[PDB]
Amino acid sequence: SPVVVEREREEFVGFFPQIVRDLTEDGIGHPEVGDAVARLKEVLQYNAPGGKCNRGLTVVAAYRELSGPGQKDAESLRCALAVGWCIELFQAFFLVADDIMDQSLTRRGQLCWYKKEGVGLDAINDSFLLESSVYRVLKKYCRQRPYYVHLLELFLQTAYQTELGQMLDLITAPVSKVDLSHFSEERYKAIVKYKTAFYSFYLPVAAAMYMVGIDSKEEHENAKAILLEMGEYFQIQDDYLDCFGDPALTGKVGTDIQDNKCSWLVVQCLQRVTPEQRQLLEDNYGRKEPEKVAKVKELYEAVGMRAAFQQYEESSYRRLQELIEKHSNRLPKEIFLGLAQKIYKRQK
Amino acid sequence: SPVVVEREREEFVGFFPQIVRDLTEDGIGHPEVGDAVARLKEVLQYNAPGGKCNRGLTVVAAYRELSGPGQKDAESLRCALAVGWCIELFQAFFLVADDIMDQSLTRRGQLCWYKKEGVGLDAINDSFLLESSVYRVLKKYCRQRPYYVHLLELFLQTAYQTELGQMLDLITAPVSKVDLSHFSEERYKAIVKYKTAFYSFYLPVAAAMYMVGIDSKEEHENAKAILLEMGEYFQIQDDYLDCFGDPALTGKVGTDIQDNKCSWLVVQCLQRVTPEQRQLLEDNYGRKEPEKVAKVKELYEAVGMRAAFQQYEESSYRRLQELIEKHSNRLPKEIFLGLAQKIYKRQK
Repeated sequence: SPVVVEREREEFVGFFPQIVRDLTEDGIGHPEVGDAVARLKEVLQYNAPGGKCNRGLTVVAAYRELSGPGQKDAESLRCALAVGWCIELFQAFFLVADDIMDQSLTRRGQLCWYKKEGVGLDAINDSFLLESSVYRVLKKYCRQRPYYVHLLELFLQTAYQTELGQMLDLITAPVSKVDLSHFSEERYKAIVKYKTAFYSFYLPVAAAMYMVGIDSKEEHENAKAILLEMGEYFQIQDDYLDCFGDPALTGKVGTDIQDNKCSWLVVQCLQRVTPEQRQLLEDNYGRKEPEKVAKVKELYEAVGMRAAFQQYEESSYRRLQELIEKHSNRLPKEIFLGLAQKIYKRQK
Repeated sequence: SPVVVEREREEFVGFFPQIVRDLTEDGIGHPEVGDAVARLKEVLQYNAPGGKCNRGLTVVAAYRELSGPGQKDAESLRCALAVGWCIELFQAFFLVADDIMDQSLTRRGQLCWYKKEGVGLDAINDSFLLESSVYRVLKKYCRQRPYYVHLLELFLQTAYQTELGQMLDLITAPVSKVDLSHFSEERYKAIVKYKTAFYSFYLPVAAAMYMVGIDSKEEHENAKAILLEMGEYFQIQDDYLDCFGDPALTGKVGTDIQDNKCSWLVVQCLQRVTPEQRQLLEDNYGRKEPEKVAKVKELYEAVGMRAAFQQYEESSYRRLQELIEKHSNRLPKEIFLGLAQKIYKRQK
């Protein structure tokens, strides 16, 4: 219920002051490295607390739906919350580094960190530091737990997978020639998977699983079978709802074609296009100019993307049902249903 | 003997082709992320193999001097070598990121990675990737070892400590006003410790210790008692031997005052200087111009740094002997003697 959902969110949110105290409390005042950590508190507070928390909040909902009454105590719930904030700091480090190699300007409604005065290129070393924080929170809360080295391995691994997709991106979509010869089905897909699906959907629940003992390669692979899918439908949606939706929205609210973004639509346009339009596309798609931009959107609409999306998301929420009823044998199906509910509802 | 020493080095060196095969062999050809890893091989080969290897080679010498005859087999020696290459990749990741936030040009006699064409700002994400490699080599060689989670914790920790000193640096020494009000004794010291001593001296042997079972907080703290010291004398030396030594040398061979580098000498000059010289120092020290540079070196020599260094390194190799005979009770003293030998021999 909203009563419950809302309640859970506020519980997580109000924990961040605690986390900050965990990462810095003692660094501060240390007669050698005190100022360094003194500044860390600021990096922490400036970049970490921000989104809906939907990622870290998934851990909490998952362990809740998975633990038996013998493991729903204060000391165990707080580790649920703390490992939830670890996903959030997992995102904050990638984001900070992301912006810099993008020369971005705004994030979470504020000015990117590196763009801040005094900062700039130091932001790289603070990207390293937030990441160093994912593991110090794990160690504070779970070092004396049978599941520890599992979480440790999960994080250092998903961090490797997102880093891989992050580089598939930095390659595929380069300003230079911009190139539309690369924006293809399997490469777009391959980017959504590593760069996003992994740490966004599998990682959260996967950490809930390891916490209630479930470490079987089979059940974990049954988790990848469907989270890696909602991770797809989520990105497609958060790409379609970009130009083609406005009436109530949030996130990277605005639009971005100024950046040569290998999005769904693009791959879909090139997919079903004529030589003239193809040339038009590789001529108007890729720059901040009211002119060329809207001509790209005219073409997408001229081609038939409003249809392409529907028949897809119309089949997506179906495949998912068949991927659940076929993969949620041990794991409580309610976990995915509840997750899907926050996702499967597009805007035209 | 040179016969032995030399032999050990070649054994380590010739292992890198193996390591590369460990990190990429399978990534290559994978129909989703193949090109990403295909490029990883290049980041690996371009930035990792380079120095004397003196860091990773310390692991090997240490485990050799510490293991009993029951643990000197192929399968155990190769983990010595592999964990040695993990220190090397620990350095390569910090270096790549270092250069970028310094806008450096040359490293290891070649052009910094980011300066390479096509590269540039992608270099950040490749700094993340080399680091992701320190943990995938640990997992390949030590995942089924009682010492594993100890090494894992050691690395994620020293990585946090160097990152802390790295930021003390980026603060203390800023171009802006350059500032000589910061270049002080305890802040210089505090930078050598975290930014360098830790992963350069303690980290290597510390990993040799965990491998032969020695995990006692007391013996480890007796290791920090003296490695953190040679880590000091090493940096002081590699700061003195900069302007004041040439007749046979290696490393950051050249000189660098063009960069406002919080080096030993500077702190030492400001230490014993007159108002005029102080102003001169904060006027001539900090830019690439044959003029001002040599006037800074004239002042250092005018003040008396050639003396300041001697009486120090003259007391250094003494304190060390007293820090050994007082801290090498369980641990074989020969380990530090052998290390000191590659260090304690300055050039005037």
